[PDB]
Amino acid sequence: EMVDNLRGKSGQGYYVEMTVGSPPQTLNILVDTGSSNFAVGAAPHPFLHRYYQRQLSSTYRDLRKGVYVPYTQGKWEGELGTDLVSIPHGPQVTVRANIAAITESDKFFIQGSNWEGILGLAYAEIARPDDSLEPFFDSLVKQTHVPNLFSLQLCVGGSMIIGGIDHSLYTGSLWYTPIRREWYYEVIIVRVEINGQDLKMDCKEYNYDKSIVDSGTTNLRLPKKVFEAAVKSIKAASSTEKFPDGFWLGEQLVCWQAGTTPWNIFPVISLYLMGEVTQQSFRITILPQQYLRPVEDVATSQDDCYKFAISQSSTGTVMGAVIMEGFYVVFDRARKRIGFAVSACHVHDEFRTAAVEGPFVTLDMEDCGYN
Ligand SMILES: CCNc1cc(C(=O)N[C@@H](Cc2ccccc2)[C@H](O)CN[C@@H](C)C(=O)NC2CCCCC2)cc(N(c2ccccc2)S(C)(=O)=O)c1
Repeated sequence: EMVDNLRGKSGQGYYVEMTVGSPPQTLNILVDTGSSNFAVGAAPHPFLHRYYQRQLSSTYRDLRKGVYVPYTQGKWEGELGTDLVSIPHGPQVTVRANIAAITESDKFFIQGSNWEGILGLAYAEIARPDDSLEPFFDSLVKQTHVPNLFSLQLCVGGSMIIGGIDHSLYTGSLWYTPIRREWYYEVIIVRVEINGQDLKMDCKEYNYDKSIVDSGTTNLRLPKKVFEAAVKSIKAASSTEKFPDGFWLGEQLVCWQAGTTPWNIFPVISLYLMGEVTQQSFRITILPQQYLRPVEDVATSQDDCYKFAISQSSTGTVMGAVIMEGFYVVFDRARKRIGFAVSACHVHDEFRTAAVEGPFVTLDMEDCGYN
C-alpha cells in the first residue's frame, strides 16, 4: 500500500498525496529532504490546480505569525498555523502539524508539476522562522508509534516508506554513512572518481562547506573546484564527441537521433561516502543515464535530448534526485545514518550497472569534514 506512492520526475520534484484540514483537503506534496518546512499553496496562483482553503477547515488554528522561506530555487511567504494532516498511501494516522499557508511566492511553483505544496523532511535546525517550529516528521513520530525512519526510492514514480525498510525495493546490501550533523541530512564524501580515476583533491574540498542529501534538488551539485575538475575529467572521457560550453554549464541541451544516445562514451562517476568505522568508506556509482537528464518535448521528439545534471554550487555538495534515482535511500534518523542500496528500479544497460559497494580503506587519516 505504500509502494508506488510517489509520482514526478527529477526536474520538477517527486510528490506524495496528502490531506490537510477537517474535512480533508487533498493536495500533492513535493517530498524534500533538503528543507524542514511543511507548506502548501493557500491562495490562487496561475500554476496551482488547487490550494488549501483554511476557512473550510474547522481544525485549523492560526499561529499569528508570518514566515518567509528562500530556497536555492524559488521563495515563498505565508502564514503559520496548525491543522490535521494525513497521508492516504502512507501510515494510517492523522497528526496535528505546523503548516505554512503560502500566500505569495516567486519562481517556486512549477507549471504542470502536479504538486501544490512541499514537505520539508530535514531537521528543526533549518526550519524557518527558527528551530522552534517543529517539522512534520518530528510531529508524526511524537504523536504516533511510527519508527523514526523513512526511506525513498525515486525512479515518473517511486516510493516513500515511512517507519521502515521495504526489502522488495532494493537488492544487495545496505551501506550506511553517518549523518554528520542533524540540520540538513549532512554527510561526508571522502573520494571522487571518474571512470576509476581519482580527482586527487584534498577530501575536504568535496565537502566545502557541507555535503547534503536533497531529494528536492534535481542535480548533483558540486563545489566550484570539484565541479571544474569533474567536468575536465568527463570531457576527457567523452572526447570522441565535442559539445558546446553551454551544455557543460546546463544552459543547453545535447540531442541525438532517437535511440542512438552514445552512453558508452560517457564515464561512470563514483562518490565514496564515509563509513561507520574509522577510515572505511563505500562507493555509489552513477551512470550517464543518471547525470544526463532527459528533457521530454514533443517538438524535439525526432531526437532524445538531455541536460547535463551536474552543476556548480557555492553552498557545498548537493546530492540531488539524479543521484538518488536508482538507489534505495534510508533516512535512519533513529541511528543518525543514511543507508544506500541498489534500487529495484536501478539504471543499467548491457555493459554497466549502478552500484553500492564496499568496504574501502584509506591510509590518510585526514578528517574530510570541512567544519
Ligand atoms: C525540483 C525543482 N528543481 C530544483 C529545485 C531546487 C531547490 O532549490 N529545491 C528546494 C525545494 C524546491 C522544490 C521545488 C521547487 C523549488 C524548491 C530544496 O529545498 C533546496 N534544498 C537546499 C539546497 C536549500 O536551499 N534549503 C533551504 C531550505 C529553506 C531554509 C534555507 C535552506 C534547486 C534546483 N537546482 C538549482 C537551481 C537554481 C539554482 C541552484 C540550484 S539544480 C538546477 O541545480 O538542480 C532545482
